[PDB]
Formats: sequence, structure tokens, C-alpha cells
Amino acid sequence: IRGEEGELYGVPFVDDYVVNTNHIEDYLTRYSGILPGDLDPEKSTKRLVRRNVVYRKVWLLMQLGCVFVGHGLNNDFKHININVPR
RNA sequence: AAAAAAAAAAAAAAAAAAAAAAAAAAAAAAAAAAAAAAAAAAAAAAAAAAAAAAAAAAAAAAAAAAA
Ligand SMILES: [Mg+2]
Repeated sequence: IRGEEGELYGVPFVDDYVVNTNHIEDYLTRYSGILPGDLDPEKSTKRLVRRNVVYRKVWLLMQLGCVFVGHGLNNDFKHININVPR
């Protein structure tokens, strides 16, 4: 979401669910609260894949000087496998 | 006229040198002189002389998530 003050202050530009191919063990609804929303005909979302689209998006926002506020982001970036600098 | 075979098997043979009382020399200070198997027989590995071994390297984490 756009953390900058403006007309889209806090308005998302990404709310994307995962195009996941194989079987997923845990839904982790106590940790994530997914529907599961990772259905392709039952999207109810922009069910979008990382493969060069949104990984490029976050990578470019890393690249351009757009700092990433939020909570507990360190291990999040680890499980992403992005290495956001200091 | 003491005048002997002139060398197998790589045969085989020389030395390449001394107490010197020559003249009026006492009784081991040597540094130690020191042989036995063979009835189926003697039998260290680790790396081998402590002539001076202080020998607990602090700890504390109230706990996660990730709605
Ligand atoms: Mg958390």
C-alpha cells in the first residue's frame, strides 16, 4: 500500500494472492486468515504470480529508493528471499 | 754338479717398520681379564632423564508473531 500521505494514503496497489501450483500443507488461518483465496476460477482477487511480475515490482521498489515500512519485515524478507538493505 | 712342478675352475699364500740395558732395573694408579644350551628352548614401543605444570574462556533469556 502507498504509505505516503496523499489521496491514496494507505490505499493498496498490491493485493495479490498466489498462483500456487502444487499442494499446500497448512492454510495457517490462525496466522494468515486466507479463505483459501488461492483458487484460479474462484479468485475473488488478482490471483497473480511472482514469476517475473510482482517480484520485479518489489525488486524495483527496492531498487528505486522506496523504503518498506511494516511489522516484523526481516524474516518476511527472508522467506521472500529478498535482501532489502539497511 | 743341493742344479726345484714354474699352479683349474677368476684358488694359495713376502711384511710396507722398532723398547733404544747402548748404561748404576723395587713390591698390578687396570681404564675392566672376567666362556657355557643345543630336544623340537633365552624375546619393551610410546615417543626415550617433569633436578621450576596458575589451568571454572564469567553470566542475564520474563518471552513471539506471523494479527
Ligand atoms: Mg508478529
